[PDB]
Amino acid sequence: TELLKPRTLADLIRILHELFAGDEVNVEEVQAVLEAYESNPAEWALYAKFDQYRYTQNLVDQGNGKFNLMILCWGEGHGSSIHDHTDSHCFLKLLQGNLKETLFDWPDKKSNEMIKKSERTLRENQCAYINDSIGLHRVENVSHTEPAVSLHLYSPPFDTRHAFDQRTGHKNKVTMTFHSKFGIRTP
Repeated sequence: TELLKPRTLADLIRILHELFAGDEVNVEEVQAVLEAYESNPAEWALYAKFDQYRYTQNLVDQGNGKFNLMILCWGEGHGSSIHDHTDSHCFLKLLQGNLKETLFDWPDKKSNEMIKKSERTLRENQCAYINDSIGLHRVENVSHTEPAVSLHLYSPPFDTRHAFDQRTGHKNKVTMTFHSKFGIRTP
């Protein structure tokens, strides 16, 4: 349980494998180690594959089945749907740029607009945490000039989640589509 500063991305991944070797996770320790990793673009450029039209999800490591570790690349103006996290822990560390995270309450079975609970800006090298008991969220790169790159860890891994219509609260089941896996484009 001795958390050292990850010297590299490879080191971070090794430490994460040790942290998830049990059956339950220490959320605060995982968040601390992710925040302590100093983003170094040389180490993660292989995974930072952008698309012109929307954010991409690039698988880095499958954590021996305990977690999905992925890098998301947000072009200028790119944002996500309002999403849940399928009963998983979700960590979001900024590797480059800034992202706006907006929190929503779970909807009531009445078709109403979903009203924001709070919003915050995530800055380079910060690590944020969310799960379904905190609420739903949308993530957006509101910059006109700067792409954003984030490192996400989800445990347990999930292949599907829900997207929520902000105007009505109605939800749709959606499949996680990976732009690449282990540095290899996967159309």
